[PDB]
Amino acid sequence: GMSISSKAKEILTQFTREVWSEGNIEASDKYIAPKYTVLHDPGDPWEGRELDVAGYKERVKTLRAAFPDQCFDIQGLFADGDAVVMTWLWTATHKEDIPGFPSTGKQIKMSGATVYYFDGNRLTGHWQITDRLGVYQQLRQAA
Repeated sequence: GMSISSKAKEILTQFTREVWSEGNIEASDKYIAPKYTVLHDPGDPWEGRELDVAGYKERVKTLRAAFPDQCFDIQGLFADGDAVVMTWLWTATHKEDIPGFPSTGKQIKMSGATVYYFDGNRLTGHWQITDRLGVYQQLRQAA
């Protein structure tokens, strides 16, 4: 593939904003490559899978539905070669019922790091770690 363009960081920033923070699922069409691989993403149902844009959008829909007002707050962008690593904080209201923890309305906070791989301006996959234990713990204190 092509590796990054000069605008990789700006692209991730907009993509994260539009798709992930604002839930503009269809904006994925502007950012996702024809093949997108969830290279690593602990507990992600799509981990290890190669998705097409449609499949990618379905995953966004599932993840967004869990915390519909979720917002990613990019902390750092670290570009190297065909990748840009994004570190981020995340906030969402616990307002949807999830397994064992019904909607409490409290703020859930998480942080994560995501290596995004590029083919030009398009994302080909991610390698991600998030503070799921932190969320798990916060949900325990909520209920």
